[PDB]
Amino acid sequence: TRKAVIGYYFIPTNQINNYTETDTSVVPFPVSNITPAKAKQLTHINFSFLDINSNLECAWDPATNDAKARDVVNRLTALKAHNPSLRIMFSIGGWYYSNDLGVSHANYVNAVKTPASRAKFAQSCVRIMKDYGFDGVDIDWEYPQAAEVDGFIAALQEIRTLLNQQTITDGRQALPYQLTIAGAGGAFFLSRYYSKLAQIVAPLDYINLMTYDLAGPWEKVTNHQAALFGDAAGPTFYNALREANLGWSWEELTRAFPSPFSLTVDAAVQQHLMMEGVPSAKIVMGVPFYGRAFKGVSGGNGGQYSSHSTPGEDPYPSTDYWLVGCEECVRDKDPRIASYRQLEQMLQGNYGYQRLWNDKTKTPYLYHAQNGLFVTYDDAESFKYKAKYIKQQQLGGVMFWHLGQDNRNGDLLAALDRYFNAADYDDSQLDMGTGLRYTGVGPGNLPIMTAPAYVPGTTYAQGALVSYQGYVWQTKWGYITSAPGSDSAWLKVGRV
Amino acid sequence: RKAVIGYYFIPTNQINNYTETDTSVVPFPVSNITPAKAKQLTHINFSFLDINSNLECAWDPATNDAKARDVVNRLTALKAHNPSLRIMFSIGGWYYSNDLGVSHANYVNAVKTPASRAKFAQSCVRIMKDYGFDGVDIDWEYPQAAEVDGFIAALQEIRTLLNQQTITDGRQALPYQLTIAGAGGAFFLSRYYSKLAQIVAPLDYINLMTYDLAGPWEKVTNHQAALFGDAAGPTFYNALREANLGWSWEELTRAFPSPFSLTVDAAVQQHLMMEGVPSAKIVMGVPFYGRAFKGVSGGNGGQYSSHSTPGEDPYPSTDYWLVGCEECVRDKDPRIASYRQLEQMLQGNYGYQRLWNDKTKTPYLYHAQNGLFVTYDDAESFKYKAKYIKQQQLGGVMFWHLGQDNRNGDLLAALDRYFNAADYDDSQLDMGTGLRYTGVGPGNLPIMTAPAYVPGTTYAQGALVSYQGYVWQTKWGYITSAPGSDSAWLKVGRVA
Repeated sequence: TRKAVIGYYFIPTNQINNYTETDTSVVPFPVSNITPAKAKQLTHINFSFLDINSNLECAWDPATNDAKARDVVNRLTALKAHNPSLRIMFSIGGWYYSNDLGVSHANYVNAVKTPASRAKFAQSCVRIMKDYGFDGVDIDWEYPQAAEVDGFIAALQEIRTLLNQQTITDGRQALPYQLTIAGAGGAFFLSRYYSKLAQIVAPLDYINLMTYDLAGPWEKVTNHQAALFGDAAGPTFYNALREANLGWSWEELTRAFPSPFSLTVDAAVQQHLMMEGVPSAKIVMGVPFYGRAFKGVSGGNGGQYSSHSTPGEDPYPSTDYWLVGCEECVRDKDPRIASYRQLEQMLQGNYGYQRLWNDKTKTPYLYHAQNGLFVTYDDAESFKYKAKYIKQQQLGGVMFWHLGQDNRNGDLLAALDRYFNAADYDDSQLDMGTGLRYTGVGPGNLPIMTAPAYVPGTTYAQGALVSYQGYVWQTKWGYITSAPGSDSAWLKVGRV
Repeated sequence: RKAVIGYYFIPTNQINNYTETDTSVVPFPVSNITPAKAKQLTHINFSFLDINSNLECAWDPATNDAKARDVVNRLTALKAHNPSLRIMFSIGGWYYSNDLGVSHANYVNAVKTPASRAKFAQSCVRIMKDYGFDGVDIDWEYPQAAEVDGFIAALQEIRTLLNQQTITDGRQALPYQLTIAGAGGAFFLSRYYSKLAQIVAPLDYINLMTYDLAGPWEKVTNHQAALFGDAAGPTFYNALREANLGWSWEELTRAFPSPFSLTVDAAVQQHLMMEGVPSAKIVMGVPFYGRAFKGVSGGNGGQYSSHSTPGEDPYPSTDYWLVGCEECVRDKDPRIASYRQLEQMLQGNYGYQRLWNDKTKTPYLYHAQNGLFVTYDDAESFKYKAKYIKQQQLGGVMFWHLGQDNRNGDLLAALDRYFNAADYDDSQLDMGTGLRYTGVGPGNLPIMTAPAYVPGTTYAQGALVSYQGYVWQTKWGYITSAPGSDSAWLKVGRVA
């Protein structure tokens, strides 16, 4: 019942190998920066990232110094002394390793191919968990394609079976080992496995939606990267879910998936809740602790919805770290991404940025009038609306990328914990606004309705409603003599 | 040679009191089919037989068997004048087999199991041999999804038996044939559309009931058998988009434009869009009768007007209001009139005007004083339907029914002339600018040319590539998957 607050702790292999808690030049965010107060505000820390090797087993990256790796992980599990309920999970995958064109992509595909490969892979996940002292497994494959989905599902079920046996063997009933995955937060990648969402979520404790990065340099016009609700003035997109292999009829597809639609956090959450068998309590909303920056924008609407000239490649070519005042962008060699920590310092600098607010999307943005820069990010104010949304929709909690990007005081994490748990915070009157809501209707969110029982032998007119086998149905055309479900002439429109 | 299939319908009461010298008892005896007419037909479908509660093909129980044999003998005697003429028998029809029909349960149960199908199939061959028929036609209107696999298995079973009987009887020169009557409009066609290739495989022909596309059941008057669409007329919901095909939204939308014009061309093109349906097995049905409407406004010759015609089956006494229609009084229904009777009404001074619609290529009658509209076909509309049959390479024509032609047999003569006369030339007939059905599906994908797909490439929106036999187009951008592996690709053409 306590909402989950899942923070990623991302540490590159080079920083593990040279770990140190006293030189921010080498390790910007050491474990010691996670104080007892922050440890009590978290429910899960996702250590990232591990990978799947050529032997099709969960494994640390080959360049990892195992003695150092163990030392970092032990410092994380030590945090449990301050919060007995905290779980240190490990994440496998991430964009770099697992995307279609990623370095280890083939290992993900092959690991879940056969009954034999799956068993071996599942056992290796439990082995790494026990050997290093982790509390559970998170898999971040971005993302399995339609043909790989059945194998993925079978592999999750196998891991669930082994974790459940391990929880009993280890006497962990009070804090069972858990299994989660990161899921797409936008329709284009979600369409890959959408038709099997219920089977994917069944063995999980949570599915952590990556409801951010919804706007990037790969887009034609600038936009908010995590708009909660839509702005009619902003761009709209093709609803890729209408093309998923669902087997539904044209009317069913059209009412579930309006197109074009606004690519927002609310749309991703509602698309998951439209599927039958997907409980709201397992859905976790992801939020970013960073902003994305664009250059070459136009004046007019504060940099919003403007064409721009930002390079979209990985990586980026030394050309000016044009992000004014972002020192962090210089050591990371990319001015397109900045941590909230860096953003805060840029705002209260004398750099020339202005903080503006979009009251439909309920998100802030920075505009640099002089240099034509646009930055979309989230802060403690946008989090009020997202936390209220989580509570109203009865979602499982929130997840964020990533811990090292919060400011020194841990203000972003403290805000989320306050909105869910503080006795002196009350959002009963917070105005959620008039932004556009996703209005598709699917099997999972049909309205409850009342209708007279279907009577065999009866001829029905167009638009007639009847109740049959737990649902209310409506005729799509006239003179119908067939029963609901036996004919393509009936459309399921309600339940009960 | 194109098929010319005429139905000869004779009700049980006429068989029982059969006579060739009293039109008050039998309006159209077999003697009306002269050697000239017999040479113009390739098949006569005697109708109708039924399926009894023992799940065997049988004559209506009220039938006097001796009289039934005598009528069938008079029909088979015609083979004297035309050695290639086949006398088929038809099982079913609307009265016996519609969902609410008296014998519907027998059709459904006869196809349920291997045993009931073997018994039923055997009974069809037995009746065929015992009475001297040349083949079997089944007119079940219409099996519903669940029944379709059983119906397909029953057709395969009958086909094996006929093929064997052909050998047995040394009929290799005029083999026994199997046909069915199929729906000529999308509403009923949607019941079995997805399995159309399987249904047609065992048949010599599928005879489409491309008439009765307009009637008192509709709120606006319209042509019952328009060849092409008139943009000024009504449009309808395309029910095929609701068939259980399993196609994506884009595929359904491209194949099934909606609303669309309910025409003969639409029904034919809808069949040709499915893979595995050869044009040579498709037979176009035409009516030898007209449908009348009363209470029509005056705007456009009574076309596309509201009306006050009752749609119930048994009509209610009230004025046989179709002026000059004597047949209507005897048949107690003023809503349908044989061509023979329409011709007489046009020759009398009753006030009808014969008008022509150059988009639909069909005639219609309008009565200004009484506000009457009649939609029918004649020798002129048949020129366009015959040319369409030749252009589209269909198997031939079918018509309902022989007894409605005029005494000289002008409609049948016209059809024979358009397909076979050496002195008829339709090379210059203008097919008009009426609306053509333009859906694209699996069976009519165009040959297209495109660069081969290259793995490792990221494709932009709208890109075209050839891969595994087809040309595919991306539906959104940044595609890293291979065609056919996720939902981002749309099949748009075939590779040569």
